[PDB]
Amino acid sequence: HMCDAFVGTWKLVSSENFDDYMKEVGVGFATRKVAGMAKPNMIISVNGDVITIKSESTFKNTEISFILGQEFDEVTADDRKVKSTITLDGGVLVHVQKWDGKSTTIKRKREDDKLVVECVMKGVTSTRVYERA
Ligand SMILES: COCC1(c2nc(C3CCCC3)c(C)c(-c3ccc(F)cc3)c2-c2nnn[nH]2)CCCC1
Repeated sequence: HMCDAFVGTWKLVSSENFDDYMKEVGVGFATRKVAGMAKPNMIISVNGDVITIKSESTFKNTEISFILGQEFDEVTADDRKVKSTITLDGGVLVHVQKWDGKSTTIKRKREDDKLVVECVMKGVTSTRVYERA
């Protein structure tokens, strides 16, 4: 499956504008500072129709499992309770989180040997780049 290109363990190597994205989302100062220091791993695997994405870090270990197009409840690493839907659109995993009349989108793209992750909240974008670990 086309989704195979995502499978593996990916380690954060660069981040841009993540603090301002986090402010836009509404993340509090202490969480911004501690989460911003971390170099998480993103562990993606597929079993049948179920995709699992784990985030492992000094800050928080999180895991989501989902089927594309099927909404699920997610507690985020900043402790928001959101409703999420993940789809594949033109080779990009598109993750929408909805809560309190707000929305943020996280797009995961394979580019070269990297996983490029674009996070958008209103007018504010952050890009985070992960490489195989
Ligand atoms: C909207 O979600 C964006 C992402 C994410 N969001 C957040 C919140 C702050 C903004 C709202 C959620 C946090 C704290 C982390 C995180 C987790 C552990 C950490 F140790 C550091 C940051 C991660 C993250 N997870 N994995 N890599 N970054 C970035 C790309 C992927 C998921």
